[PDB]
This record gives sequence, structure tokens and C-alpha cells, in this order.
Amino acid sequence: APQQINDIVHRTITPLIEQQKIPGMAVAVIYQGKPYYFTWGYADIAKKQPVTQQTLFELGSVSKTFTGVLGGDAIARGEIKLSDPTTKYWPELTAKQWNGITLLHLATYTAGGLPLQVPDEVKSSSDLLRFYQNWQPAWAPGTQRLYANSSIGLFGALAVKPSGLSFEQAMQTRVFQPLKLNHTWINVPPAEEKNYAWGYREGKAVHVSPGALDAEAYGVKSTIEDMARWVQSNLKPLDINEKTLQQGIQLAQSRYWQTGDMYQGLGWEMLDWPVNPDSIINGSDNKIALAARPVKAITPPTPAVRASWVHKTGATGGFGSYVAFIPEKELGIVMLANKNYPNPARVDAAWQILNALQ
Ligand SMILES: CC(=O)c1ccc(N2C[C@@H](C(=O)O)CC2=O)cc1
Repeated sequence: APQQINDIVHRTITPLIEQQKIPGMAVAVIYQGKPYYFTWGYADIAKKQPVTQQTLFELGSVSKTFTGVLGGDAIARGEIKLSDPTTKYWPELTAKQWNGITLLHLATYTAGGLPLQVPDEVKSSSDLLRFYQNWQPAWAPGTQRLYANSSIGLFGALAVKPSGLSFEQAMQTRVFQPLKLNHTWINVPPAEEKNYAWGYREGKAVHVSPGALDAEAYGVKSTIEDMARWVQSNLKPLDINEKTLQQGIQLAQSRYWQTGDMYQGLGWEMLDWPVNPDSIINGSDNKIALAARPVKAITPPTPAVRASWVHKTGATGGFGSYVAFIPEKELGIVMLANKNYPNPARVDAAWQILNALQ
């Protein structure tokens, strides 16, 4: 690797691992479109398995970027429209409060205060219908952003309905396969078990628990190589041969809403580059609090802006992940760890690395 990359990565990540007591970590830096890999520590402490380029990590909420792109692909295929009422694709959602709530609102956490989690008690499709029927919005649709797995989760489930495919089937055939993400999974197959890192929470080895709409929201597991490829695809969508997928990526990076300096995409989130990193490290967009923020509609959405800091953070009980890239500069980073640690620390490291290389 170029020595500048080697040096900035090792000098930034090594103390991060110390400070945060992270058992294992993988990092990819995309520089001038080409990936460079770095690993530390252990995928499995008890069995002394090292982190490698083939180690599978739980992406947690970084999964939403895949959901956003799959949804974008569905729009490009003419199967759904983001302007469509939720009830067009779920006719049994007859409750009044659903009047005026569109697929756009679900995809961007702006439906009017859908809760963070689908309750663990929801097990059947009937249970799921009752949950959404009984939910009472705090705000009119398209006025406030409140991060919610129940929001984008429902978007994901509904987006695939016209295809007749299950969410998994659609993600595999329309996103993973075409992009050659052959070590990226919604359900980790037995063949890949040996590569699946354990997450660590309070010293215990843990994997993510199953839940309703888990696949759509926080269900993807992937290697550092595959995540690098994902970043490459998002940095330069025009190099992708499948036309609906290329368009899907572009739609996911469009700017639909603004809060402060932040713009909400489909899964992806964006800030204008050059970035003042204060808001994403210390301020209103540092992701520590669950925050209800008034949004200003971008009418219509600005197409993918090349000079953007495009990013998503993610966690599960036992994992922490971060992805950021700057299309203009052909530059990106992926950070995967098998311990959940604070988002501001993750963003601080990513900024330090990318700012040095930009
Ligand atoms: C305290 C808490 O449960 C909590 C849950 C989710 C979040 N959010 C809100 C999201 C965001 O604001 O970007 C991301 C994220 O993890 C923040 C706090």
C-alpha cells in the first residue's frame, strides 16, 4: 500500500482499538478508486481466530444502505413509486392515520414518529398489521425526522411486494449478485459459519437476535472486501452495467430532506463537502441521542451531489460499523468492529483518515 495510507490508518486505528477495548477490527480505505485492507485482533477470542479479509461482521444499521438501494432499484424498474401511498402496497392498512403517508416518508423516517423498534412480541404477519394499524403518529407526515427501524423496515418489505420476491430473494438477485458481493448475507449460511465473527458485549460473545423486519433494517452481515466493493459501487455508479441498479444507487444518494447541515437519502445520509466535522462529532448530528428534528422538504430532491460526504453508521448489540465516502475525490472508508462503541469515536477516526488523504 501507499505509505501515506498505511501510516494514517495505523496511527489512527491503533489507539482507537486501545481506548475502546475493541477485540477485532477490519478497515478498508478506497483511494483513487482502489481498495486497501487492514485488520487487527480477533474475530473469536475463545478460539483465537484472527480478523481477516474474509471475516463476516454484523453491519447493523449500515444494512439500511442496501435497503435504500434495493428500493431505488424497484423505482427504476417501475415497480413502485416513492410518491405512492403506503396503502397502495398494503391495502389492509385501513386506519385513518395512514392517509397521506407515502413510501418516501417510510424510507426517510418522516412518517410522523414511527417507533425505533418493531416490538419483540410481533411474530406473525397479523401481529405486524395490528402494530402498524394501532400506531398513533405524533406529527403530520413529512414534518419531522425520527430515526426508526419500524419505518425503513416497512419500506423494505413493501418495496419488494410487486416483484413477488421475498426481501432476501430480491436483495440477493438484484443487488448482491450483480455487484459480486458473494460474501454478503442476510442469513449467514452454514458454509460461512467459520468466518462469522462473534460480537462482544460486556465480555460475552453474542450474535444479533432474530426480529420482525430485521433483514430490512439491520440484518446484513458482510466482509471487509465486500464492503469495499459496495463503497466502490456507490462512489462510481456509472461503472455498473445493470441500468436499474445504477439508477437505484443514484436515487439512494438523492437529497430528500434537510436538517441543519445534514441531508437524508434512502438509507445513506449526506453533507456538503468540504465538511465541518463538528456537527457529526460533537453536535446535532453525532447520533448519540434519539432526536426528533424538524425537516425542510427538498422539492424536488437534488440528484446525487458529487461533492458530498456520504455516510452511514451502524451497530448491533455486539458490533459497530461505519462507512463514509466522497464521490468527487474517489475516496472512501469502511470500519467494521466486533464491539459496539460510541458513534462520535468512529466518525472522529474516519474524518482523521479521509481528511489526511483528500
Ligand atoms: C438512546 C437510543 O436508544 C437511541 C437509539 C437510536 C439512535 N439513533 C438515531 C439515529 C440518528 O439520529 O441518526 C441513529 C441512531 O442510532 C440514537 C439513540
